[PDB]
Amino acid sequence: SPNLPPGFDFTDPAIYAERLPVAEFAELRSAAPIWWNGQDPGKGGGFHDGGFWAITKLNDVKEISRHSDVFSSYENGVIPRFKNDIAREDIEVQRFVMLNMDAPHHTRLRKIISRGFTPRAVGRLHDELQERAQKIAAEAAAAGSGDFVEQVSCELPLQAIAGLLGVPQEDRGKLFHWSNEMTGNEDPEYAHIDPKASSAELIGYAMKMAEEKAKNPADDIVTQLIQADIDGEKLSDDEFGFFVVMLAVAGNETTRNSITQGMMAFAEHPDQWELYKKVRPETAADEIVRWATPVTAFQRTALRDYELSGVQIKKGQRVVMFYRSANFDEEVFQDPFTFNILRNPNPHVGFGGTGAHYCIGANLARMTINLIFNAVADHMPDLKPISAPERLRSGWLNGIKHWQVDYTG
Ligand code: HEM
Ligand SMILES: NC(=O)c1cc2cc(-c3ccncc3)ccc2n1CCN1CCNCC1
Ligand SMILES: [Cl-]
Ligand SMILES: [Cl-]
Ligand SMILES: [Cl-]
Repeated sequence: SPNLPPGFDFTDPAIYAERLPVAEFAELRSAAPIWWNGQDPGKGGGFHDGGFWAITKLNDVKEISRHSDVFSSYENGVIPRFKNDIAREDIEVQRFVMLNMDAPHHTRLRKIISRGFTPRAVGRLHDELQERAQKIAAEAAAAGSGDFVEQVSCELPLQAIAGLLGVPQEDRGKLFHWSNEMTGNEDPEYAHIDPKASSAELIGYAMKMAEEKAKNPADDIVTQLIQADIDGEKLSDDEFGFFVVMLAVAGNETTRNSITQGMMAFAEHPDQWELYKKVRPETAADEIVRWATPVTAFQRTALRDYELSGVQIKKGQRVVMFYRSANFDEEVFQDPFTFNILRNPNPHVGFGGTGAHYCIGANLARMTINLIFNAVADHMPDLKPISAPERLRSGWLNGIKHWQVDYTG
């Protein structure tokens, strides 16, 4: 038995509203790397199966991720915590995004979606996102101080999605609003926000975009997705709507929280910040993602009995891959608790473990991170925090809602 308080639940949103449970994860890696996380009736975050297996070692996370034939994303979705009284149908509706599908449905969709994340398509966004990163930093600097999350972290990830999809500038304001309103629904600051209605408006806008491109096909990603190839595979209008919802959801808070927590790490380690401003190493992005681990945990469901590192996982049981624990696995990383922007190799699982569902936007995220921190170094090299950050109440997402900083220093 690990040295934990009785009834500790690693998906408890009340934990992450206050802290990352780093020491509790380290105790599991030390005394029980695969530990049954029991859950009382009605306190399962929408799941009523009694609990889950906490997966805390990077090797075990990687094994689950590559064995998608056994560990299903579709059965219960990949998000391990919602509001306790969520209806089952609201969990299953997530199966319309490819993140919560299994093969062969997932395989078909990913093949089509791959057209949109080719090195070409992502690389073609570099110039506009650099210009936007410089403009964001310059505006924050001119403001002198403010909420780093809103003034520096929030916009560039949304502009990457907008620039990727070819969204007209006049529409990006409401698009960003809908994308942000699907967020942090478990936090009291956003308790009055309806993520269902926001998704419907995203789907409506996306489907109209697909209808415009059906009559006006140009050379852009959206056309390539809604244009049938030789084998006739393509995104239907509604599937494109679900793809945009996925991007607006997947490519938003995660990159944002990487930027905020990366700057928090720089503030806590000024020697690393001084090093970054001089050298600007591209390895910084991956260490920032390891340190930030924006997705604390995703889950899978065992479709058959499976033995994982001497532990018998039974059919139907959930496994929760705690990336936050794996990214600080003492047996994998040299000095895991050291923030080292020059860390290489850096085999973190912040983008998930290698497998069918590995983050398709990983290189877009790295580019966004590298560009915004170059802009921060260019325009506010002496920025200093004003007060402590406010964390997001979530059982699986690692979010910073607000962080007051002084750009002038
Ligand atoms: C630092 C930023 C990001 C982090 C930490 C992150 C993390 C993740 C994780 C953990 C997964 C699941 C891996 C698995 O289940 O094995 C994933 C998948 C995915 N990500 Fe990201 N992500 C980030 C940025 C982005 C961006 C910028 C985009 C798109 C613009 C994106 C789009 C997706 C999609 C579509 C999937 C589903 C892939 C599939 O199911 O086949 N992500 N991401
Ligand atoms: N801020 C949220 O809550 C939320 C954030 C988020 C991020 C991803 C993701 C990130 C990176 N790579 C792949 C996926 C997936 C789901 C995410 N979500 C769930 C929100 N979603 C709202 C409506 N109800 C169901 C849950
Ligand atoms: Cl194996
Ligand atoms: Cl928001
Ligand atoms: Cl990996």
